[PDB]
Amino acid sequence: DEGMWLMQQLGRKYAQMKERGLKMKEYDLYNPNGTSLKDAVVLFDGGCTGEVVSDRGLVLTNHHCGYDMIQAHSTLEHNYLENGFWAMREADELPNKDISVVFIDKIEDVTDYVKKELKAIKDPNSMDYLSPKYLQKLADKKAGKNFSAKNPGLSVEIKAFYGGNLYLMFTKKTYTDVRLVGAPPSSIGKFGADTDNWIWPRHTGDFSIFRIYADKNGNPAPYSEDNVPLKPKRFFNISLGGVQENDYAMIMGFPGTTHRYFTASEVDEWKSIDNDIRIRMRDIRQGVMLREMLADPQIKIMYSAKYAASQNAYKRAIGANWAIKTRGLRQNKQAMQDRLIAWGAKQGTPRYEEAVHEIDATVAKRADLRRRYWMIEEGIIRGIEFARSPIPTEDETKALQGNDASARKEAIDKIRTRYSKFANKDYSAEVDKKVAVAMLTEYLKEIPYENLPLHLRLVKDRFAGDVQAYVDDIFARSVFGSEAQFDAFAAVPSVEKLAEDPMVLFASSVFDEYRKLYNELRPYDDPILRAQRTYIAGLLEMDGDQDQFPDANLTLRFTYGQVKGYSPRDNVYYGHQTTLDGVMEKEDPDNWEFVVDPKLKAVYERKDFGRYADRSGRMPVAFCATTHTTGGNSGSPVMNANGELIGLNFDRNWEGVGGDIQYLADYQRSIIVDIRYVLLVIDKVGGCQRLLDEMNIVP
Amino acid sequence: DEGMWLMQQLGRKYAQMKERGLKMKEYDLYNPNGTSLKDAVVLFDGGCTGEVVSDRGLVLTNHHCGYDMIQAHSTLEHNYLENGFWAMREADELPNKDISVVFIDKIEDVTDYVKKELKAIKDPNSMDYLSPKYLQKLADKKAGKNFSAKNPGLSVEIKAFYGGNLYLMFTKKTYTDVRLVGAPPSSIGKFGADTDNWIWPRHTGDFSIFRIYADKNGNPAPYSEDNVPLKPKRFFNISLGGVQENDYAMIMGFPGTTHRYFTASEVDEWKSIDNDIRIRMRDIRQGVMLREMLADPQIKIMYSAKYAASQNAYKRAIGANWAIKTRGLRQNKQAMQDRLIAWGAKQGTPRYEEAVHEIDATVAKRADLRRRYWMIEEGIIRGIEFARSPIPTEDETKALQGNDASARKEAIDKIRTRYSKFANKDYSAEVDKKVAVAMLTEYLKEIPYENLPLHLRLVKDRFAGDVQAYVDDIFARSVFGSEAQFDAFAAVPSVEKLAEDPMVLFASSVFDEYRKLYNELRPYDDPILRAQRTYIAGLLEMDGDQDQFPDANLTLRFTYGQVKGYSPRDNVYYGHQTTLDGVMEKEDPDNWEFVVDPKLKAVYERKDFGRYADRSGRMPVAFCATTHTTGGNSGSPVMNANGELIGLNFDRNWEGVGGDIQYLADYQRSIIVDIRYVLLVIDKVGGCQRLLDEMNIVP
Repeated sequence: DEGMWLMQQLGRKYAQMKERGLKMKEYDLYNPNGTSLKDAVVLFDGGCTGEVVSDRGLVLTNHHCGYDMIQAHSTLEHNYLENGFWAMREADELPNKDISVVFIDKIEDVTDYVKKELKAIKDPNSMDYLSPKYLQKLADKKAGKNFSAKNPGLSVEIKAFYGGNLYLMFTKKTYTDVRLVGAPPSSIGKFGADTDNWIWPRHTGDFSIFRIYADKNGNPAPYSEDNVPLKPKRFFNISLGGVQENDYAMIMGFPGTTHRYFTASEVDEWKSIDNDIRIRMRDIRQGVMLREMLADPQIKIMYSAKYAASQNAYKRAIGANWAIKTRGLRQNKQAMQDRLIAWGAKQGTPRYEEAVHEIDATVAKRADLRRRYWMIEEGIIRGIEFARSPIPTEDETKALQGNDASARKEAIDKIRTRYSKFANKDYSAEVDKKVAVAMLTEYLKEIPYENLPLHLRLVKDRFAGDVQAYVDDIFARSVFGSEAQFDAFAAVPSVEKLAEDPMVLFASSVFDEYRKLYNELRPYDDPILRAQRTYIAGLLEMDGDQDQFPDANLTLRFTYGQVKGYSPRDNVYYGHQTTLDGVMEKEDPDNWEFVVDPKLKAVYERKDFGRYADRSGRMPVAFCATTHTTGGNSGSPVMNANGELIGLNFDRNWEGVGGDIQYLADYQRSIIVDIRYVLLVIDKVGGCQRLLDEMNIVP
Repeated sequence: DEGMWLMQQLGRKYAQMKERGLKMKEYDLYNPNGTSLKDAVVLFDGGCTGEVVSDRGLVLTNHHCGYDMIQAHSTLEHNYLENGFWAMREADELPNKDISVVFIDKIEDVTDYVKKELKAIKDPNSMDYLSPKYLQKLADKKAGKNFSAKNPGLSVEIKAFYGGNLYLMFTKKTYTDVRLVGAPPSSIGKFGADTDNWIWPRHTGDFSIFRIYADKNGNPAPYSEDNVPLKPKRFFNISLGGVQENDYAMIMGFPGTTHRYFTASEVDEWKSIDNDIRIRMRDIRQGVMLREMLADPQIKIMYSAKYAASQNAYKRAIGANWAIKTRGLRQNKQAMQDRLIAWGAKQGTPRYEEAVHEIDATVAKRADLRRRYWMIEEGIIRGIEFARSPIPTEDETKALQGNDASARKEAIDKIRTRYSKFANKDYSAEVDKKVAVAMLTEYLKEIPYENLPLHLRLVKDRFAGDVQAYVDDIFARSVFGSEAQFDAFAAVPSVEKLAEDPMVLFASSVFDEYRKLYNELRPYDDPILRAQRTYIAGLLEMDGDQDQFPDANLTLRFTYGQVKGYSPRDNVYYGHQTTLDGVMEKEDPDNWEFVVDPKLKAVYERKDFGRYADRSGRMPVAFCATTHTTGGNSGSPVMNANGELIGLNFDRNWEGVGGDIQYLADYQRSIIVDIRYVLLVIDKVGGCQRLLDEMNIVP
C-alpha cells in the first residue's frame, strides 16, 4: 500500500494494517517509550538498512550492501567475493575499517519547539528552517550539551519533514565495530545483477551477514580485541512459515528521497530537462562505448563497469518518462493542485494558489539555466573522461614557480599520481577521443557560442568548426595525452606549460561553467522550498496526513502491504514467488552474471532442502509485495503478520521506477529475497551451522 | 493435441475430438463421397493455406502469405503495402501473375494398388517406392490419362506416407485467376515484425483477402476479363461468438515437413553436425555483419535483410538445441526404438532391431563427409557473398573462344548482368572481405589441407597462412573485384583471364567440393530410407496409428486441441487471448515495426467495437491454442466446435521450435489472429462493408 510512514503515524494507520492482516499489538512493533521491534532495525553503513537476528548481534543486510567490505578482505589466494566467506568461529569474523550501524533509540515530535525557536528570526525568508546547522543547534539546546558525554554512545539530530511543517528529533546509538561474518558467492549475491536488475521475476540471493561488536557493558566502542558481541534489546525471529499470495508484509528501513509533492510544472521540468537530456547524452555516449567494446575484447573488459553505471540511471530516466507518458503522473499532480486551489477559494485563503504559481514562475524563470547545467553535466562532466583529467592546485602552481627544487619535485609527484589515476588500466585515450567528438558535437549544437565554456569557443574561432581537429589538438599538445608526453613535462616542468595546456584549459573552462551555472541556479531553490512549505501545509490541512505521507529523507519509515504478483502487460502475469527451478533455467555457464554455484547446482539436483522447501517441495528464492520502498531500503527487514522475519528487501521492479513521485498500486512492487532461501544457502552452501544455532528460528 | 492427421484418420480420431469439445457431425467435416468443410480449404500459392469465406469465392489467408502480391501492386502514389488496400467493387480487385489456389477434390487410399505395382519391380532395393517420377506414372495409370483433357482444371498426384507404408492419391482442382481484394496496412499485418516474430504474446493482425475468379461455369481458367467470381461448393461461416479458455479449436492445412520418427542417432547428428555448425558459423558471420551495421547507417540498410535471413534458421537451430538439452528429445526417441526392439524380440523378429542398427551404422559412416558438407555450406556457400559471384557458363566460355563478335558480346552482356546482380546496391565488398576472413579462418581451422577446395590451398602454400592477404588478392586481381576492374575486362575479354581469375577459381573450387560432397553423401540416404520404411511399419504394427501420426509432406492434414495459455518459465504465466490494449501498450511511433494505425487507434479510444468486442467490452486481437502446426500452416482456418471460423493461424511460439520432432503439450502453441479482430479491421479500418455483407457471419 502507498506510503513511507513516520513511526509516529503507526497509531493512525494501525487499523488499515489490521485490515490487510497485521496480527502484532501496536507497541510490540513500535513503542515510543519502551523496547519494541523497531529497536532491531539499523541504518547499515549510512545508506542501506539492516536488521539484528540473534542475541549476539548478528546482522543481515544485502550482498550489495556488504560488497565493499567483502572485496576489501579478498585477494587472489582467498577471493571471498567469488567464493563466499564463512568464518567458522567468532574470532575469524573480520573487522571493517570505517563501518557503522546506527540504532534509532528514541524519536520525538519537536515541531512546536522548533517553530517557537524560528519566530526569533527576523528575516521571514530565512532558510534556517531547513539548515542542518541551525537544526543541530536546536537539538543540542533541547538535549542538551553535554548530552553526548552524559549519555555515552548516543547523539541527537533534528530533521525537517512535510516541507518544514513537522520536525522530528532522533536519539541515535552508533556502533563502529561491525565484523563480516558471512557472505555468499557473487553467483548467488548478484545472480544476473546487470540483466535481472530493476527486474521481476528475480532469482538473486542478495544477502550478507555481519555482527555488531561492543565493549563489555554493550556500549559502543571502536574496534579492539577486547570488544565482544552486542547483546541487543531486540532481535528478529526468523520464520520458516514462508509466504502465500495475499499474505501481509511490512517493512521498516531508511528510504532516502522522494518527490511526492512535485507540481505539474516540476513534472514538466523533470521530463523535458533532467531526463530528456540525460537520455539523449547517455545514448550518444553508450553508442560510442558499445561499438568500441564490440570491436575489441580488451576495451570490452575496460569499459563495461563504466558503460554499466551509465545504464543504471539512463534506464531509470527511460522508465520515469514512460510513467509520465502512460500513467498520467502529470495529470495526477495537476489534480492535487486544482483540488487545493479550489479549496483555498472556498475558504478565502488565496496563499495556496500563490504558492503553486510562485513555483511555476520559478520553474519557468530557470529553464534555460537548468538546461545549460544538465547539458554540461551529462554531456561533458559525466560524459567526457578527460573532463576529469588533472588540474594543478594552488599549492602545486606555487611550488612550480618557487626555488625549492624539492617542493618542485613534490608538486610534480602529486600530479603524476592524479595523472595515473585518470589514465589507469581501464582508460583508453582513443575511446575517449571518439566519445568526446560525439558528445561535443551534440553539446555545441545545443549550446550557443556565447553560453559556451570559454575554451570551447576555440572550436569555431580556431578549428573552423572541426571538433575532431580540436580534440586531436588537445591530445597531441597536452602533457596528459600519453605517458610519454607527461614524462617529458615532468623532466622540465614550467608553470607556463600547464597554464597553456589545452587539456588543462578545457577541464578548467568546463568546470568554471558547471560551477557558475550551479551558483546562478542555487538562488532559485529558496522560493520553491518556501512555496512548498505552504503548498504542503495546505495539502495536510485539506485532506489529512492519513493518505499523504511525508517525503523520504533517510529517516526511519515503515510501509505495509501484501505479497502479490501483478500483470506487466496484456496477457502476461508475474506471480508472487520465484523458485530455485527458475535459477537453473537462467543458467548460462559462459556468462559471468548467470553462473550457478557448483554446491547450489548440486544441492538442487539432490533436493536437499531441510524444512526450507514449501508446501509442494519447491525451494523458494524470492517473493514480491505491495510495500512502498525506494533507495535506502536495501536490506530492510520484511515481516509477516507476527513481525517475524520473512525476507530482506533488495530491489524495486522497473514498472515502479516512477514511484518516488506517484505510487502505482497495480505495478510497483518491492523485490524481496525469501528468508528460507537465505538459510538454505547458509546451511548447505556455507555449512556455517553456528549461525543457524544462534537465530531463534520458529514455525 | 499431438498430430497432423490424415483426413482418412478422422474416424479413428473422432471420439478423442468429441472428448475435447467437438460438436459437428464427422461427415460435415470430411466426407469422401460429398461436400464437407474440407472443400473450403485451399493450398494458397504453393506454400500457404487459405480458406473460402463467401458464396462469391472470397479467400482469407495471412498478410505474410499475401505480401508479394500486395508489394507488386504498390507504387508511390498508391502504396498499398503501407496504407492497406480496399477494392470497393469486384471490378477493382487486382489480378496476379503466377498465382494459384488448389482445392483437394478427392482423396483415395491406394496402398494396395501401389504395393501390387511395386512387386513388378525386380530389384528389392529400388527407391521407386519414393520416386515422384514413378508414382506419377501409377497415378496417370489409375486415372487413365488423358485425364486432364477429359477433366479440365483437375490433375492427379500420388504421395507416400509413413516412410512408404501408405499411399494416397489426391485429385487437385487448380484455379490461377486469384485477385487481391483487401489487405490491412503493414502496421497491422506485420505489427512487431521481427521483435515479436516466433513470440507469444502477439498483437499482429496477420491476414489478407483475395478472390478466386473462374469461367462462366465456375471451372478453372487463366486470367481473363470474361472471368467472374467462383460460386464454391462450401465456404466457412464466420463466428462472432468468440473464444474462451479450453474451447475446442481445430485447424486444416498443409504442413510441409516433420521428423517425428528420427532415431536417437539421427537426433545426435542433427544436434552436433547440422545445428552446432550453423550456430557456430552464423554466429561468426552475424557478428561481423553487426559490427559493420552499427558502424555505418548505409551498411545497416544494405545488410539488414541478409542479417535477418541468416538470423531466421540460426534462432531456429538455437531452439531445437534448447529442446534437446532440456526437454529430453533424444530420450523420447531412444525410448521409442527401445520399445520396438523389445517388442520385436517378443515376436521373434529381428527386422526392427536390424533396421535401427543400420540407421545407426550409416549415420556413423557419413559423419565426416556430413561435417564437411555443413562446414562448406554454412561456412562458404552461404557465409561468403563472393562464393556466389559469377562463374562463366559452358556457352559463354565457348563464345569468348570463337570468332563470332556477336556471340562474344552476348556472352559478356550475360556476365555483366550476373555481375550487376551480385555486386548490387546491397553489396559491399569491404563488408564481404571482412566476413570472408572471419569465416575462412574458422573453415581452415576445422577442415584440414587434404580436404580443402583446391583454391583454398593457396592460403598455406602461396600466402604463408595469411587469410587476409588471400582475400585481398582475390579482390585486387579479380575481374569482379570492382566495377572498374570488370569494365577493363569487358573491353578485352579472354577465357584465359577468366580461367586464371582468382575469384572465379575460388567460387568454382568451393562449388566443386560442395557438389562433390553432396554426391558422396547421396548413396547413404537409401539405407536410411529403406530402414525407415521397416522402422515405421514396426511402430505402427506395434502401437497402431492412434497416437502416431504420419510425417508432414505438404498434404492436407487436420489438427485439434484447445485454446489455452501456458507458463514459459518460472513465475511467468502467458494466457490464451491478447487484446487491442496490448497493441496500444506497444505503440512506439519512432520504431518502424510498432507504429499504430491512426484509424485503429481512434477505434480504441472510441471503444467503437460493434459486436466484435468480447462480452467484457474488450477487443481481442489474437489467441493461442494447443493445435499441432508447422510451416505450410500459414493462413490455415481455425474452427470452433461447430466448425465455424474463429481465427487464422499465422505463427508458432519458439518454445515449440522442436515441435516437428517432439510435440511439447505444456509448451507448444499455434498463434492465431482472432477472426473478430479481422472483421474489426475490415469494418472500421477498411470501411469495406461489402466483404462483411457477402460473408455469412453467425452469432
